[PDB]
Amino acid sequence: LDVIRCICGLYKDEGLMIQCDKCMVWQHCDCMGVNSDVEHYLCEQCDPRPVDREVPMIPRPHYAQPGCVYFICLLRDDLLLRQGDCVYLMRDSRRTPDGHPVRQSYRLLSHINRDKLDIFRIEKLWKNEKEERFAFGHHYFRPHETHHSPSRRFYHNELFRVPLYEIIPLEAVVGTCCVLDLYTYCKGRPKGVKEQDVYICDYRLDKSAHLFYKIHRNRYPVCTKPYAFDHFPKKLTPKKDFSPHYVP
Amino acid sequence: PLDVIRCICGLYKDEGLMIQCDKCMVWQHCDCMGVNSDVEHYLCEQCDPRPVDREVPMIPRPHYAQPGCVYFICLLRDDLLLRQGDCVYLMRDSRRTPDGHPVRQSYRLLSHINRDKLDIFRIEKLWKNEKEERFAFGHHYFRPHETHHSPSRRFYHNELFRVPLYEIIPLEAVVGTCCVLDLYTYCKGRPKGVKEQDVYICDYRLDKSAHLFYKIHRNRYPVCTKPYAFDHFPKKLTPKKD
Ligand SMILES: [Sr+2]
Ligand SMILES: [Zn+2]
Ligand SMILES: [Zn+2]
Ligand SMILES: [Zn+2]
Ligand SMILES: [Zn+2]
Repeated sequence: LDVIRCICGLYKDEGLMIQCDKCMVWQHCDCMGVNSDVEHYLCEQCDPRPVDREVPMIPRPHYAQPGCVYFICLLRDDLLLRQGDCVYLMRDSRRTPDGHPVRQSYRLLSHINRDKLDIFRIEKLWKNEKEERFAFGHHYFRPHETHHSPSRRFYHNELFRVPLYEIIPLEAVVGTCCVLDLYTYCKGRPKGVKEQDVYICDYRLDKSAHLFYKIHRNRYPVCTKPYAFDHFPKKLTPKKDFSPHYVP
Repeated sequence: PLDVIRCICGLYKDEGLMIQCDKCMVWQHCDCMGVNSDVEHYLCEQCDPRPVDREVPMIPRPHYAQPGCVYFICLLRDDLLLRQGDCVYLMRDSRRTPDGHPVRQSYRLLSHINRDKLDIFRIEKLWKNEKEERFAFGHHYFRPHETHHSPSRRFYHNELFRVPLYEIIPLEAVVGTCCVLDLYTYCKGRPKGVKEQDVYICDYRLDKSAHLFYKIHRNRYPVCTKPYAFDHFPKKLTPKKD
C-alpha cells in the first residue's frame, strides 16, 4: 500500500526514504539516522531502539541564525508538533494594549474549552540559542471575529485565514486541531483526529477583516491515502446555519 | 576528498571541470556529459536517463595529430570501454596482407583465452580514422623470459617490464583489460573490479634491446586510491621474488 510511518508523522514522499524489512513501512532517511545506500533496515517498532523525536531540517535553511536550529517537528513535553500542524493556543493575557502578545503555559489552563482558544497554523519550528522551543505561523479567525452583515451565515466549525503572523513559545500550545477545505471535510477525516477538532476554511480575510476571499490552493494538503485518511461512506452535506450575531 | 566521481569514462580524475548530481551526489566531468560547469540543476545519466555517448573526444585536439583522425579519451570495443592509460591484453594471432606487415586479428576469433599467450600493452592514444575504424597507440610490456637478464636475477611471478616499443593496433585486437601496478601499490590494495589473475607488477623499464634495467620513479598513470575506487588490504602484502 506504500505505507509511510515515520517518527516525524509526515507523509511527504519528498527526498530519500527507506523501507522496513518486516512491516514494510517507509521512513525518511533524514529523520532516522541512516543512508539510502543501506541494503537492510528495520524501523524503531520492529527493531526497538532510542529515537530522537525532534528532527532538524536536514537541508539547513539559509535564513537560519547561528545558535538557532530549525526543526520539522518538536516535542511539547509529550505532544509532537509538526510544520503545517494546526493547534489550539492559550489566550493573550496582556493588559497593555501596545505590548507584545503574552501567552502563558498550557499547564495553567483550568478546564479545556477549545472554543475559548485561538486556532493557529504552525509554519516553522525552531530551538533558539538557549534551546527554547518556538513556533511561527498565522492565525485563523472565528466567525465572531469577522466583520460581516447580520444576514451572513457560517458553518459552526468555519474559520478564516488571516495575514496575522506571530512567534509563540511552544508551551503556549494546548493541543492539535485539523483545518480542512469543505470538499476534504465532506469526504473523510485524517486518522487520529477528533470530530470536535475538525474545522472548515475556504476563505481568507484582508487586514480589515471585512473582505472574504476564496482560497485557491491549500498550503498544507493532507494525505488522502487509506492508512492516513478515513473516508466517509457518503460525502457530508453540512449546513451553513450558524450566526455569530444571533446566538442564545 | 569525500568526492565520489562516477562518470561515463570510468576515470577518477578530479581534473577538468566537474558537475555534481543533485540526487546521488556523484561528480561527473562536464566534458564527458556535454554540459556547462554552471548548470543550476544537474542530474546524472542514472538519475535522469537520457541518450549518452560513451565515446568522448579529446576536446583540446592534440598538435601533431594524424590527418583525418579524430582523437578520443575513451572508445568502445563492442561493449568494452577502453580509456587512455588502460593496460590491455592483445591478440598475438596475426595476418599478413600486402608486404610483410603483420596485423593482429579480432578477439572474436579466440575460443579459449590464455593470458600468457597474449601481449600486455599500455594504451596512450585512441582515435577513429576517416572510415570510423577505431585504433589505439602505445607500448608493450615485456615478460621476464623476454628480457635479456643475468642468470642470477630474480623476478616476481607477475612482474612485467616497460619497453619503448610502440605500435598502432586495431581496437579489435584487445581481448580485455589488466592492471599494471608498482610494488607499493600492488602491496597496498586493488582497484575495484579487477581479477588478481589480471594484476601485474612493473617497477622497471628496459631499452629497445631489453638488456638494461632502469627503475621507474614517476608513474605516468597514478591510480586513484580513494575507497570508492580502491579496496585497501588491511595488511600490506609481502611478495617474494623467485
Ligand atoms: Sr547544483
Ligand atoms: Zn520523517
Ligand atoms: Zn517495521
Ligand atoms: Zn568523464
Ligand atoms: Zn545521480
